[PDB]
Amino acid sequence: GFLDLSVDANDNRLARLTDAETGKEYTSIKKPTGTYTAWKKEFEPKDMEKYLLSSIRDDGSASFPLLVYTSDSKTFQQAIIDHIDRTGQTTFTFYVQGGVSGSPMSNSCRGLFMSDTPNTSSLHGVYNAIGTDGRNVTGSVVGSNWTSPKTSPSHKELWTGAQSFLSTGTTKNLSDDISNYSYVEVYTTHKTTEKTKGNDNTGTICHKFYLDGSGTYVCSGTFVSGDRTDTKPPITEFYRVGVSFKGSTWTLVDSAVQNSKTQYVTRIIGINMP
Amino acid sequence: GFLDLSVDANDNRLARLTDAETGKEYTSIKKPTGTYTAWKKEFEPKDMEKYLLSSIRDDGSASFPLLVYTSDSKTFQQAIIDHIDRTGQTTFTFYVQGGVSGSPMSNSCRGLFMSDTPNTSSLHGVYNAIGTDGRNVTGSVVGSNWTSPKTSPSHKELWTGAQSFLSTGTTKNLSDDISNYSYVEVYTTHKTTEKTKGNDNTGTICHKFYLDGSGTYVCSGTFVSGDRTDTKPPITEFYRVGVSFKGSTWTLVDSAVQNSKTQYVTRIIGINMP
Amino acid sequence: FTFYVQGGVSGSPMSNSCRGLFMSDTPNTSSLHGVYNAIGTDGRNVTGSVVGSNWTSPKTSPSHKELWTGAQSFLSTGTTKNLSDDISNYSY
Repeated sequence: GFLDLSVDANDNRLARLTDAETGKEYTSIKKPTGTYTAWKKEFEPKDMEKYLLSSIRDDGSASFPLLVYTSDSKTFQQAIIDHIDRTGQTTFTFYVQGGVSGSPMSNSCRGLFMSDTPNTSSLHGVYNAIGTDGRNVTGSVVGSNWTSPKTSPSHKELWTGAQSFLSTGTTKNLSDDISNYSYVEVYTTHKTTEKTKGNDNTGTICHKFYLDGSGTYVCSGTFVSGDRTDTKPPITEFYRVGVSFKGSTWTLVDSAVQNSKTQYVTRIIGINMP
Repeated sequence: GFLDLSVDANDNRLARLTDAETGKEYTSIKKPTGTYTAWKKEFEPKDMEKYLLSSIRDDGSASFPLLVYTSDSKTFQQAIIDHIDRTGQTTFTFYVQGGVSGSPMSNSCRGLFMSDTPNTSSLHGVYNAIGTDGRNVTGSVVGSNWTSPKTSPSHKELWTGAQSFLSTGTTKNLSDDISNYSYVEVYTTHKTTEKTKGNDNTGTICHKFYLDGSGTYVCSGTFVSGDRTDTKPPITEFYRVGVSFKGSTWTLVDSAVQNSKTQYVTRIIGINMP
Repeated sequence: FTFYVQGGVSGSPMSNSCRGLFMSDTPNTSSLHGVYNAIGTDGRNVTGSVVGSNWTSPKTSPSHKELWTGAQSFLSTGTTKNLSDDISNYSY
């Protein structure tokens, strides 16, 4: 390489060396009563890897710094500890293969681990992970004690309107296929037989079901209505609406009403509890 | 240090200075009709901090770029504004101490803030945060107006099968200890007394409870069944099942049924609403 | 990498405008494997995934707050009590 050397009357020194093969620069200094320092190389992308979310491959492609496989014979928690010990990275992305012990979820997942201090002997941090079905899981570590993973449920608004309980045999569309859901909420809006304090509106009431594959899901219940007096107790009534689901459609199958007022199905929400 | 100085016949200048203490290089230039520039230091990892999720400490360890403490006497919203004003970071990680005013949650938490433009006078952005219990919270800022924090609920499937209401005194396992949950969903699958439009299946119906510590949680209600005619209204019936929980187990305590057909408990889901 | 999506974009994580993080380990768009986490203008959370360039349906998370707790008797009719947040911040 080319060496540029400087030396003073007190034996302070500076050496800059540029490699004749690669064109990389290296620098070193010496004090009057000291040795030279080790050669400081010029800066390169790979010197940032401890602070990035991604590892830098030899082709300059970007990947996860942590990959955890069932062949490693390690838990997710020990893979995090080993990764923090090997790299000193505090915030980083990860992949975990399905079936890894202590994994955020049973399926394969990808996620982000976040912490402010790489102390594996008293680790403090959090993670957020997403599965091959789009499920969300979150969790934390506190003094190297690990909390149980918190799986989120999820939902979609499938249908909204006002379908009368008397409109039996009517079919309507859904915003998604019902087979994408394990649970459903059916919302019903009612007027009671008598008025209570001058109102007969009940609000809009949820019925939640597991999608067992039944030819009818049955919303049924009771109202108490009318104001209590010393001579008259409040009256009681019963109601039903039956509904069914098929692909991106739903049907009002049947109903029962014990008064002359119109009763409605008004919202349908698809639910997953993975 | 060592100064390498260059100066042309027109008074263009280049000064390269290397510090005799640290071995860091500094460069300055002057034009014929100008002054010297400020000293441009050599490149270092700290010069990237505006674009990273992590800060870089003096020992070269990673940490969060935002740490918020109750001693700071600031809201979380003001700590975000101060951080964006101090650093120009649009996407970054954070820690918030429990009891910080306007915090995503009451306990201590760790999270990610995301935005595309560091404009604190009309801030547009979002956050995701995780607590010391593993709870998840999300929120937004829109024209520097801040929305209320959205805490997500979480769940686990504790048991599934088909246990008859008549099987009173029977006990079964749960996939986790019930004391890990504040709420429970108990699912019941029923056949009605009469058929309606040729079906008596109700689907599988949710009963949701807060885990107040009761010795029985009482799933009870009604069905309407049969087909209406001008001479015969649909009939009515009542039902009950009582359940209890003890560590990693549950028991079918009692039941009532007003028809001869089998009624079942079929799912138990543990729920947290933190 | 991070992303912004405008409200009304086809196939968006949500109908409103949103901001989020996409995560993957290999840039193969002919067999793309990865996940996303997104947040809306109201603070809603949505997650989803891509697997062999097949796209999964977006999973919107619900949310809650404890507004009130105690033991108000059914006989205390006409009594008004406070909530920890405004009810207009909730749909259910």
